[PDB]
Order: sequence, then structure tokens, then C-alpha cells
Amino acid sequence: SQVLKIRRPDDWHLHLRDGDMLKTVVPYTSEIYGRAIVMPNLAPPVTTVEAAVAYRQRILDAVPAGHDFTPLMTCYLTDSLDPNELERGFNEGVFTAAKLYPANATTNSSHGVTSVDAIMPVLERMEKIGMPLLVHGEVTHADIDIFDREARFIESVMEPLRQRLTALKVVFEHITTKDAADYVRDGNERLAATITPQHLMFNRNHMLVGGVRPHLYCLPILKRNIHQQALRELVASGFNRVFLGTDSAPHARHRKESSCGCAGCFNAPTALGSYATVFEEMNALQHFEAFCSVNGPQFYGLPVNDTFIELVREEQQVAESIALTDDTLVPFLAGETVRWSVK
Amino acid sequence: SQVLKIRRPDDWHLHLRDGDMLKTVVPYTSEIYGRAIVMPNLAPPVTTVEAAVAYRQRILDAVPAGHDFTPLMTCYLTDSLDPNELERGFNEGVFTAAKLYPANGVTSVDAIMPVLERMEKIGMPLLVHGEVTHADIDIFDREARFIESVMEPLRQRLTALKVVFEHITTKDAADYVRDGNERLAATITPQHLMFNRNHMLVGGVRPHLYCLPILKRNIHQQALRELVASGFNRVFLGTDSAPHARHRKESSCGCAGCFNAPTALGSYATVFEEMNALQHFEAFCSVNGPQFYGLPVNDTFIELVREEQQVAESIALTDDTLVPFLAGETVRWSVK
Ligand SMILES: O=C(O)c1[nH]c(=O)[nH]c(=O)c1F
Ligand SMILES: O=C(O)c1[nH]c(=O)[nH]c(=O)c1F
Ligand SMILES: [Zn+2]
Ligand SMILES: [Zn+2]
Ligand SMILES: [Zn+2]
Ligand SMILES: [Zn+2]
Repeated sequence: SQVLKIRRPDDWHLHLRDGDMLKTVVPYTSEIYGRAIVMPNLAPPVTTVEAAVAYRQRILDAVPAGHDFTPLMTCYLTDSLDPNELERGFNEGVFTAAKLYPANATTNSSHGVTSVDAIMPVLERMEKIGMPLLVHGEVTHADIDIFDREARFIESVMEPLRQRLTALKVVFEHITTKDAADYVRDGNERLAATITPQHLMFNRNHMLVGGVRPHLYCLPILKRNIHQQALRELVASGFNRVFLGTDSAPHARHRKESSCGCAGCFNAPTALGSYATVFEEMNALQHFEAFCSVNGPQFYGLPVNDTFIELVREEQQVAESIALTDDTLVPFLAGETVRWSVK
Repeated sequence: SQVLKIRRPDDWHLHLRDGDMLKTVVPYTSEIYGRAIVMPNLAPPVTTVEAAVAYRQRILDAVPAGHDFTPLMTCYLTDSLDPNELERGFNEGVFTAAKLYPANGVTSVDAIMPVLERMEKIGMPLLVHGEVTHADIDIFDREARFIESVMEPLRQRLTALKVVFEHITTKDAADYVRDGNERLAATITPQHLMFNRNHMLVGGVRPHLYCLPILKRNIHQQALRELVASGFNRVFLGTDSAPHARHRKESSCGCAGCFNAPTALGSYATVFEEMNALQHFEAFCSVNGPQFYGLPVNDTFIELVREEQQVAESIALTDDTLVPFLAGETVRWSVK
């Protein structure tokens, strides 16, 4: 029975939520991954050092005893964010990075960004102190087709930004297009990307042919197969500025299977085995470890994990659901037989 | 205040289902439309006269008294279908037309050429769900692909066959139909005029906008609104009202279909008004279909009022509920 031993992985893009949801979902990450980039999109969002410190402790509280797990916190960038607050968080090791969600002129200054132009002072402080910027790379204008939102972000925001702040380290989060794949492949050392398991394994047909599958509904939206193939080719190439970020993004069942389903896959339980299945199919296991356990740390200037973990090619069924205090959570690939499992 | 009087419309593409669902949904149609093309995709499908005669009567039994509604029945085409069954059913006034569903239905045109040739000879119209189903084909391309691979070669082979290109959703189909001949027509649904794929997928995923063919880009939507507004007379009203129970829509795998019969006529009125084209509204609803099918126009009239009538959140069924297209929303035109 075939075995894959890799240095313990890290998840460079993760939603842990808060309260009870957090207590449930934390263990699925902390039993596997050494570290995770904990995204800041709470309600209200994490935009101060003091909120990040408190959030961190709630995370640490929910980590089962014996798990060696370190959450790496982020600041939600907003128009009202004081550059000195972000810097003090970076300097105090509270903020590992800052996350830029799509702009909107409508957004409250405490909850987001009106435009990149409006936050140049904060972005300049990041460039100055070498703080990485993590970007959800979409433009959200109402007259842009949802499948075009990422490509449009590249041309109208990403490139003008990187051409203006030339020392800024940037992670193009959860890329979903050949446009992003090529852009990142052809970039310099200050540009990297994360890729989710869903964007490697599936394309839009999987979400829409023979029924609408809201558990495959996430942002950025799954694209046509040519994009799925460009992404698979990119990781299979051994390109070293792409790395694991699950974008595990849990919602209660009733919020997913509604008249208006929330975006996000709860993939933490199944993501590692799923990536392993993809590298195998691409005949590229030689590059699997580096994607999970090496590329991320090198980009962020952090150590590589020095413990190991083993996957086995033993078929395991994925639970149909995962109980929460009040509803249930449907994992990514619920009820299916996954190929690789952690030993 | 504004009132728009039109000749009583018909629905040239309708799903009535069967059983308790049928009882709940027919009144939303029978109270407005003089006739409807009732599609045959029952489980099991309507593939014989006898099944259609019984189906027609199940439909008529659920039509409130005082509603004058006639259901026009269709045969479900199948690879093995006897042409004589199709034809006897035509000659007896049971089958008004035959519907072609590509398997995932019917396997290939070649398998049913004797049936198609029979239809052409006797002058029975063919209604097409025009999409290819191969797994390698992206869902948004399945309509355009069907045109080049199936539709166009079919209509060259059978020069005299009358074809309704059902529920067209693309510029490709809109141009193909606009440029076609007198033996080609199309229906268009309310949703494919009012919305594009952004409406189903932005800010959340909306199962109740999920239907087939799938909502496409805005450029396709705009092509459809322009086609109806031009006054082209081989496009007509076909709602594709396609009801599913709420939790068969709002599941981990939602069924395709918009239940739009309560609201479709008012929604069409809005599209035509928006397009500065109300003068073409009546023909779309009440004249183009009948002319294509060679049937008389209805001889009664109804009225639409530009008063904001709100759509119910849900409609009771024996178990679960039915969520109407535009539930809880405002419609701008309502039937007086
Ligand atoms: O946090 C989520 O719910 C979520 N889910 C997504 O699918 N994409 C996001 O960008 C996001 F913030
Ligand atoms: O019957 C249905 O549910 C149905 N729904 C659709 O959205 N398209 C169809 O072609 C169809 F046959
Ligand atoms: Zn994101
Ligand atoms: Zn995310
Ligand atoms: Zn159809
Ligand atoms: Zn239909």
C-alpha cells in the first residue's frame, strides 16, 4: 500500500471563523498543518493588533491538546486603517501579512477599501517594512461578468500596483485562471500564488451540469476547463512560487443549500489527500512536497517544518456531514471515496 | 395606471408535471393562457397516444371551471419510436408536435430519421431542446455547438421540416433564427430576457434562477431582448415554467427549472416596455405562435395593469412548498 512521506505541511490560506464554528473546524487543520494563514474576514473584521491578538488566543484555545499548530494572523485592509497600527502588528509578530479584498466605493471605511489608490499610504508602509500583501484578485463592478472578474483584476489593478510598488511582495490568492497562472509564472521573485484543491480538481461543469452544486460554489468562481488545466500544469511544472492554500471556508448547511447560497468549500478535512491525487494524475509527485511544505515558507521567509507526515493510498470514505452546535457542516467531497489519506 | 389590452396569450413551451404538483400548477396557466404546449418529459415519458390521452385528461380534470384552457400535447421522441404511433397520434389530434431531447432522450438524429422524415411529410412541427451533452463540452457552449453539429445539418437534410428552436439563450441562436427561413422559429422564456448568469451567481448562488439551458453572458441576454423587440415574427412566448419542490431546488444538487407561470406574462411586459417595444408585445404573446403552428389566434382579450403586484414568497404543496420565480419580489405589470 503506497506511501508518501512529506515534511509537515502548512495552509497558506484559511478561514477559521469564530465562536462555535471555530471550535469545530480548528482541529481539521491543526492535526495536519504546522501553520496556517488565518484570514481576517470576521464580522467585524480583524483590523487592529488587539483584535488579532484576541482572535489568535481563541484559535489557540480550540486547538486539541498535543497538536503543534501555530496560527499566523492577518490584517484586513480598510480605507480607515492606520499605517502605524499595521506596522506595529507586523513588528510585534502579530500580523504575518495583510489581505486586500476587492474594492467597492460603497464599502464602509471600517470594513474595506474604496480603491487601491485610496490606500497607498498603507501599501507603501508594507513595501517599506517587507510585509507581504495577499490579494483576493477580483474587480466587483456590476457590469463585469463573474467569470471575467479575475482577468480584469490582473490588468486594471494587479499590474498597475506592482508596477508602482516594485519592492512589494504579493501573493495572488486562490488563482483560478490561465490568465493568473501565466501572469504568476512570468512574474518575478516578489510574486507568488496559492491554489485550492477545488480549482485543481474541478471546473464549472462540475458545479452546473446535471444540477446546481452549491458546495462547489466558492469565490473566485470555478472557470472553464482550459483554466483548470492551466492550473494543474502550473503546479505539475514544479514552479516554486505556487503553494498550498486551501481557502477552507466553512458555512452551516442551511446557508449553503438556500435560495442564496454562501460561497466557500469546507475542504480542510480532505484538501491534502486531494492535492496528492492531483499531483499523481499529473505524474508530478516529485513536486508535491515543495508545494505543500517548502514554497510557502521560502516566499514568506519562514522555516520549513522539520517533522514529517505520511499519506497512504488507502481509499477512505469522506463523512456525509460534521456536527456543529446548531446545524451541520457538509465537508468538501462529502460521502465520496478519497484516494489518499493521512496515516 | 397604464393598462395594456392584448389578445389572450398562449404558452408554446410548458411543464405541467403530474399528480399533486399538476393540480397546484395548472391554474396559474389555465387562468391566463388559452392554450399551452405541454411537454412530455414525465417519469416515465409520454411516448404513446394512450399515455397522452390520459395525460391530457389528468390536465383537464385540474382546470378550474370557468377557465377556457386547451392543453396541446407532445410526443417524447425516442430512438426506437415507431413513426406510425407518432403519426396516428397526429392524425387523431392528440399530438400537436414532437419534442427532441438529446440523451442526457434521443441518441442521434440518424437513429430517428424515419420518424423525422415522417414528421416532415405530414407537416408535424419538431420542437428541439438544442444542446449537445458530451462531457467534454463546457455547459455554456452546448447551445452554440448544437447549432453547427445538429440543427443546421438536420435542416439541410429535411428542407421542409418545421422546427421550433425552444428556449433560446444565445446570440448564436438569436442570429441563426433571425436569419433562418419560414420553417424555423423559436421560443424565449422570461428569465433569459430579464437576467444573465451574473444574477444566478453574484452575491450568492441562486438555485431558483438555475435552469436549462443555462443563463449566459449579458451579450447573449442583450441579443435576445433585441430579437423580441425588433418585431421578428417567428419568436413567441414559451415560458418553460418548470416547477420543482423547494427542497429539490435548495439542496446539495438543485434541479434545473424556473417556476415562472405565475409571473411570466407581467415579466415579458416589463421587458418589452423597457425595450420601447410594447407594440410588438401582443404578437409575441398571442399571434406569432399560432401563425407558426397554423392555428387560429384566440378570440378573447385580457388586460395588464402597470400596478406593482408582489410575488408570493411560496406556494403550498401537499409536502414542502413551491417557490415562484421572483418570489417576494415586485413585478411591475399584473393581469387585471
Ligand atoms: O470567507 C468566505 O466565506 C469566502 N468564501 C469564498 O468562497 N471566497 C472568499 O473570498 C471568501 F472570503
Ligand atoms: O423539465 C425540467 O425540469 C427542465 N428544466 C429545465 O430547466 N430545462 C429543461 O430542458 C427541462 F426539461
Ligand atoms: Zn478570497
Ligand atoms: Zn479566502
Ligand atoms: Zn428544454
Ligand atoms: Zn422545457
